[PDB]
Amino acid sequence: DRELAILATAENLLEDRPLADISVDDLAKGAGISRPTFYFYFPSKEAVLLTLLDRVVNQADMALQTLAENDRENMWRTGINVFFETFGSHKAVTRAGQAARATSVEVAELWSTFMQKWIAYTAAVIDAERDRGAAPRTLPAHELATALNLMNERTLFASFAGEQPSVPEARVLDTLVHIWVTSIYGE
Amino acid sequence: DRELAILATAENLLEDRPLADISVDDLAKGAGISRPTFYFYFPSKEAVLLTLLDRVVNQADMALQTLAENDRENMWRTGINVFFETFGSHKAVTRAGQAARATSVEVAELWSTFMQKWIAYTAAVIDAERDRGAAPRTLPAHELATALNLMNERTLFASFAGEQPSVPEARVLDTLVHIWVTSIYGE
Ligand SMILES: CCOC(=O)Cc1nc(-c2ccc(C(=O)NCCC(F)(F)F)cc2)cs1
Ligand SMILES: CCOC(=O)Cc1nc(-c2ccc(C(=O)NCCC(F)(F)F)cc2)cs1
Repeated sequence: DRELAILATAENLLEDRPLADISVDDLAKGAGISRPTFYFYFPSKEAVLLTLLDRVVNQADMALQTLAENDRENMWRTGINVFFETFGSHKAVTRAGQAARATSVEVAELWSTFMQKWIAYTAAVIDAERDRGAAPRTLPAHELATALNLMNERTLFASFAGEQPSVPEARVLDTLVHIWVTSIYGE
Repeated sequence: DRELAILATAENLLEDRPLADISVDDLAKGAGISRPTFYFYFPSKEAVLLTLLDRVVNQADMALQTLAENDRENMWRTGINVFFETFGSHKAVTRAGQAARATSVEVAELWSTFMQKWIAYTAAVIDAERDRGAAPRTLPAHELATALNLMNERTLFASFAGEQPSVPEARVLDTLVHIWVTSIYGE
């Protein structure tokens, strides 16, 4: 209600400046409520960022669940694309959420929990490919999955933030798919 | 002289706690000098971290230069190992240096400059392998190099910091070598 207005305001202002340059007053005004009324919905502007991150992460996670319930290069591209499209459609929340991992235990634990879930799912699919005889038994599945997932995190987020260096955003999906498919099917 | 004593003290204390919990007084005492005498060597404790990072980065860079001046899987392992051994022998400087990228323009620009140099060198070697007919013309060399270099940054540093998730430090070199060799030589 007013909660959604606070979240939308925060996402809107995060496109213009860091969380340190947004005050509870900024969020309050944007949602058409007083400052004390803000504190009824959220204990802090940091709790607003945590909720936004939690929604984007859960949106990615549900999209990956949807794929899982329904050629091999395209299978991997469709999974990587969940993360490219989801985080890529919420760049300001991605950037601020990643920056808050340094200062918020709750942001670090949220990120850590979902990365563990996505790595376990990556490993399970590599194992299924190995059991069906399509992928060779090279590295331990979970170790290969961990490095591929951490590559995606750093490479996607560097591209979205226009970092130097970074893969251009128009080339990053193809770049990651090549490295996943060659490292999973290669010996 | 006293400069080396300040640097050693800072590296020693960074193993115990973050830069925010080290004062110019801590560094001063460790080097056997007063606080005003500290300010003769360094403008700030942040300048001390920048100098430590600059030495570790230059040590990696010179070790890679040494390899470059002198089987293909082992060639790649020896290059990746420069970064594993160099940053892995200076874990506290690695952790604090990476954290300071968020708050120091000079740390961000140092990191960015050397990453660009290592990516350009990675691309040049992939191109040489393609020109000699050993590697296939798949992705653009510089884009493949960028993603592999960013994978190494995130995966090495997560392993060194014992992050959850992370590849165990005893498995990370083999993990990265597999992903480099399969993605560079694979189609
Ligand atoms: C039978 C269906 O199989 C598939 O759909 C293919 C599959 N893809 C994944 C997958 C998991 C994580 C990431 C990723 O990018 N992690 C990093 C996330 C982050 F946000 F950090 F970038 C990319 C892909 C698992 S299985
Ligand atoms: C003829 C000689 O060829 C060789 O020696 C093999 C070669 N290896 C590299 C190489 C460059 C960067 C990194 C790396 O890990 N970057 C990331 C650095 C960071 F610190 F971020 F981890 C790893 C390997 C270039 S060419």
